[PDB]
Amino acid sequence: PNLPGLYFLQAYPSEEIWRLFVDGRFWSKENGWRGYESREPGCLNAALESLCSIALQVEKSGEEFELSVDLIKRIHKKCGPGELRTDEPVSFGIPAGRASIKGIEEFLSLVFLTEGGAEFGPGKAGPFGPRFDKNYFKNLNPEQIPDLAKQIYFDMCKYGHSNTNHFYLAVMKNVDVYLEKITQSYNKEIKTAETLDEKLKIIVKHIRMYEVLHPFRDANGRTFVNNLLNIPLMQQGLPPATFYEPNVFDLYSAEELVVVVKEAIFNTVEIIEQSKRKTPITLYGYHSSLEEQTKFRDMLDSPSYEKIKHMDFSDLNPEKLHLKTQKCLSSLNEQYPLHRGAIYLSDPGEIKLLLSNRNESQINQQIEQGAPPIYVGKTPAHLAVISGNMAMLDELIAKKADLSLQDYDGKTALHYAAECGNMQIMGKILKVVLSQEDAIKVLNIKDNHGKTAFHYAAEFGTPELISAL
Amino acid sequence: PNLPGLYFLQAYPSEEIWRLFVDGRFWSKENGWRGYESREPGCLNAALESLCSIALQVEKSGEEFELSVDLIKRIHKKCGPGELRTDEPVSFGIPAGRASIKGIEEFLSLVFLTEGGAEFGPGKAGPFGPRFDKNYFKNLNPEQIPDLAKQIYFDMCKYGHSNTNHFYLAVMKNVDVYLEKITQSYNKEIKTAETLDEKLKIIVKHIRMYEVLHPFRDANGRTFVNNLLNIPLMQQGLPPATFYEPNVFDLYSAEELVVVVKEAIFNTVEIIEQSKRKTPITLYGYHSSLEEQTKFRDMLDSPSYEKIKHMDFSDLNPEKLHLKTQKCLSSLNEQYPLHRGAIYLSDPGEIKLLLSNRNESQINQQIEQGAPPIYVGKTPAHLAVISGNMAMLDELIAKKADLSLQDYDGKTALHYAAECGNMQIMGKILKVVLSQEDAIKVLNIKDNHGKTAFHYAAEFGTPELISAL
Ligand SMILES: Nc1ccn([C@@H]2O[C@H](COP(=O)(O)O)[C@@H](O)[C@H]2O)c(=O)n1
Ligand SMILES: Nc1ccn([C@@H]2O[C@H](COP(=O)(O)O)[C@@H](O)[C@H]2O)c(=O)n1
Ligand SMILES: C[N+](C)(C)CCOP(=O)(O)O
Ligand SMILES: C[N+](C)(C)CCOP(=O)(O)O
Repeated sequence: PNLPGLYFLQAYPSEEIWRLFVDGRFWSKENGWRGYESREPGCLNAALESLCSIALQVEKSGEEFELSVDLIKRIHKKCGPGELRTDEPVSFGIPAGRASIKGIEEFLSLVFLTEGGAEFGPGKAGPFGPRFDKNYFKNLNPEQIPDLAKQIYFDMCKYGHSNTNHFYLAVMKNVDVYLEKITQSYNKEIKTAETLDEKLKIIVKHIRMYEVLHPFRDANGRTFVNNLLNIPLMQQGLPPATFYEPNVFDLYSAEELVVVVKEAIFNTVEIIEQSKRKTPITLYGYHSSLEEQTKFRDMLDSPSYEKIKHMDFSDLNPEKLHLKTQKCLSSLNEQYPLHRGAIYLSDPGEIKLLLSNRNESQINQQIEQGAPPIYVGKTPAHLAVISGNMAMLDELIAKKADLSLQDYDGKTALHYAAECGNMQIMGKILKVVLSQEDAIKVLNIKDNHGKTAFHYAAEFGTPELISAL
Repeated sequence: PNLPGLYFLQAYPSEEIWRLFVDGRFWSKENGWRGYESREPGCLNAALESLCSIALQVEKSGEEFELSVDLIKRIHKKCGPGELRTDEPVSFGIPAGRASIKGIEEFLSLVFLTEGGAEFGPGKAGPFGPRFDKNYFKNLNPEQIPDLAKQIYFDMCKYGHSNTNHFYLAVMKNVDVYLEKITQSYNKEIKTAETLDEKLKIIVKHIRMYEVLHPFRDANGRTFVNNLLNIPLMQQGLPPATFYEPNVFDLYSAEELVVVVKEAIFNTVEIIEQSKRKTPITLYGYHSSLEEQTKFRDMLDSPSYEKIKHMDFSDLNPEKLHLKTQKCLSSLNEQYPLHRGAIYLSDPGEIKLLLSNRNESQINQQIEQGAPPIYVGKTPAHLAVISGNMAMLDELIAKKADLSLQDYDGKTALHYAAECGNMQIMGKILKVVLSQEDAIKVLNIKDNHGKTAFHYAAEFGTPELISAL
């Protein structure tokens, strides 16, 4: 098999297939996939048809898989206008939450960004694109890049974790040349890499450079991360990626992106395992209603996906394929164990064992920049609340965790409980909060938007439409 | 047609048919019907098969409908053991919430309760039945009944609205005789009654006496109120009854029971109208999930119900049938308008018109004993919260309603928001509560169980099973 990982695409539950396109950050607030589909009707099926039809295209070819700009252009056309930008300006903002100091350093060092005329710096959105107060690619002394990357990062934080102050204007000179150059470097380097980790590092390093060069007018994310990225992953015999936040392939470093991709691959493994074990899938605090599933099942239309669901992987060992991805993802195990536990662990006994002998600093630990986005500035408590992890929240409350701690968005465990509409988790926190003398001060905590937990609670489930009801 | 009201049984939406058996008080907390079915598996279908098979039995008979003890016994057998109690003791407790001063007066005046040896009074549950501190049927001076009925009622309140202090031990002498006597009185009196209101008064008066004489060892409620009661209602060309609390046919008066039955008939009219208008049915704060409906549709098994759904009422005018029930229920219109509005009204404009020119005493009005059970001791605010009436709660908040007022169970609008798990209504109340100086005092309000709103919120959706999860 040219793409042995296609086995995991087949194992992926049909009724949850949208999860490899819809960012996990949206699930709880937008009825899983519904909000993503309403923004661009037809976009889920087109993205699924694009992935499956091109993966089937590579598999049905004797020759060994080689990345090409024709491959990329076909992927863009399918996600839809098939052609590259020439002179067209493309820009976007980047919040602190989608950045890292090591990531900023690397981005400033991309020679094609300096020669291509790309711009990056602090500023404001203007009538025809960003109005830069500064552009870091103007007179950039390469010696100053480590110190400037620290400054840019602290400046992005000053504005707010989820707020956009920094803008990026892509390259407008020789996009076709850079596209071909990135492709050549990939094909040369991938052949060099011997281990799976080396391969992953090469893949993420190239996907990042493809994203940063924003070659298309639209759909760069879906093209490169939700499609392209999954092909070399499957080539390696790995599952495709289910992301919480895929929009990190600009200001994150290649090293930190390996971790981001591994966590995304782990999500797919949890999705498959839960479905196989007849367990109700609960990842990122989202429980799909039967109405949501039936609406998706009736909406689903992808012939190339149907061919993969009935594909013959009899001449392939699923056990060796399973043991290989388990070994590859084992690097995830000893990093922010309380945080990962609050996301993945549901067994009361495993949770109790994990929280044993842990101190006040470990239970209240807020992860710093560089970790995959969901962790940054968050306590295990914030993470239990967003994941619906009642067993973890109970253990944390028993461990005397501080529930008034605000994350980098100014949000407490109470703001997320209100935002997710969880009455039970909200009740547990409020029972705790009111048993302490500063109860009223804690309830009145305003986040970065000057909003209280009860302001969000008051807006929970409020229609997105102009309706009297 | 012998039972023209059968037309309304046909109009009743199949997927909501359980609503004429499951008390509206359970809906929000027990996933509509699920909790009722789990207490006695098979009990919903048996009750539906009993109603439809006997109604079909009366319709398929030339002779005019006459109540008989054979009819009653057949109904009991079908709800299941078909036979009457002889010597067997049957007892139950009655809380203040299921009583009225006028109702207590009438009950003490039932001559068959004195001669039959029934007991009623304050007390405690004992190993073999109640342990009476007093029995009002011992040396009852009929002159003292109005003053004693007031005392009994105030004593039942002292214990708590939803708490049981008063016990009733049914008749153990000549049940067969009283059953026949109640039946004869009914058949004689119904022929006397000329108007629909007179007929209703006779029906409720007799159903009450049948309930109070508890002739069966089990299922007296279902037999007499969910089955028997619906036959003369349909005979009159009226819809069957959908109740919030049917367990009022012991200590409520015949006059107050006409109102209880009219409100129950109005519920059926709202159910039918909402289904006909493709409106999602929301009565008593319960919105059925598609899983709940499909589980009920697959569980539903009643051949006699199937015959009624395809029955031919072509030789009957549905318009005259509709205009007659509208006239009959119009008595409901000018009683506790803010309360009924909080239950039934969803249109922002109608609600705003209704709350115009209303004072502080009208907006904060708590209904007294005698009204149908859902109203007693409740403000329009408590009622909006239990009904999910967001448009009414907004109007009430704008009208400066007091949200800290506790009902006869010691519960505030906040306790019901927590109990119903409504994040949005909870948020609205908390935004209000925190903007006032005594915020903390309001949140810490304990009901009759010494429980806070957040104690209930912490227990919302907690499993009823021994499960680790
Ligand atoms: N319908 C869509 C399409 C894209 N997106 C957002 O855009 C990201 C990918 O960017 P592209 O538009 O470049 O494909 C997604 O991860 C998601 O955050 C969305 O939110 N709804
Ligand atoms: N399965 C059942 C059957 C009856 N009930 C309760 O009993 C009442 C009727 O009493 P019976 O058992 O006499 O029929 C119902 O209105 C309801 O409150 C219940 O809660 N669950
Ligand atoms: C959000 N993003 C910066 C990762 C991709 C946006 O791509 P595009 O839609 O501008 O082409
Ligand atoms: C609850 N109730 C008093 C109206 C009826 C109980 O009847 P039963 O179940 O004791 O026969």
